[PDB]
Amino acid sequence: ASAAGVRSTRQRAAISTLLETLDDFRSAQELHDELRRRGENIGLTTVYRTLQSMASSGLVDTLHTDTGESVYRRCSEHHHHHLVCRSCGSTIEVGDHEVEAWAAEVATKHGFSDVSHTIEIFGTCSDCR
Amino acid sequence: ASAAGVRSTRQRAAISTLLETLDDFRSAQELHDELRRRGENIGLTTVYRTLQSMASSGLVDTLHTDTGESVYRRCSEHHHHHLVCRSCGSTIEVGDHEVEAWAAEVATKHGFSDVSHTIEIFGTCSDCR
Ligand SMILES: [Zn+2]
Ligand SMILES: [Zn+2]
Ligand SMILES: [Zn+2]
Ligand SMILES: [Zn+2]
Ligand SMILES: [Zn+2]
Ligand SMILES: [Zn+2]
Repeated sequence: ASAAGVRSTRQRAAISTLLETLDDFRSAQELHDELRRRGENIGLTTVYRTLQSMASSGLVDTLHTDTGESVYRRCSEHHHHHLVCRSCGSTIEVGDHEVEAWAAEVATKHGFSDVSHTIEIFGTCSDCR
Repeated sequence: ASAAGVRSTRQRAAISTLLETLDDFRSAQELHDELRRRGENIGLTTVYRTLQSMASSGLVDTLHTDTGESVYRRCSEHHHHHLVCRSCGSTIEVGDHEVEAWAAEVATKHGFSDVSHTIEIFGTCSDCR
């Protein structure tokens, strides 16, 4: 409620804030540890759960490292597109020099000004089977 | 009205029907001529106007040949994507072997089943400036 529900949203805001400052993918462990170093007192279970909400509402992007651990980043600022899981919303960052190249030339081919494009991929994720 | 508005929709239906049977891009002239050969009595102005409505509501796709003439086809049945004019809705067919290739591998890369994708391009057309 007021001791709990206001302290809850205050935790999330602290997680959100740490992300805005990080430029690279980080595990939930690494993110918990840096919050701790920064004076926060936020349990690892709460961190993992928050990053999951973020990773499936499209605020953070995710990857699975050769370990098995999920890593996270606030959406990347440099132009890219996303792969998304239909079932849980898990968002993965995707791109390509030579796809983005195709999309540009084909517009100026037919003589179009003010070009823009949307590329989206979807599927049922590994976890979701 | 009943002599006019019912005969009007009857004309469009005859144009729509000819398209369902043609597999290749054809000018408004060529399409008028074949309607005529098929027993219809539909003026060239009405044909040109119908194909324009179709070309910008997304029923036919369009191209501009080295002459300057617009050519038209009912949407192609083989998998492709579209370029579209923001201003008039002019729909042009676009595709690529090596774009479609990228989209598939990147999904089965991260271990996704039941893959699908949407690619859309947009811009202000040559006619529209
Ligand atoms: Zn992203
Ligand atoms: Zn792009
Ligand atoms: Zn999933
Ligand atoms: Zn088409
Ligand atoms: Zn495709
Ligand atoms: Zn236009």
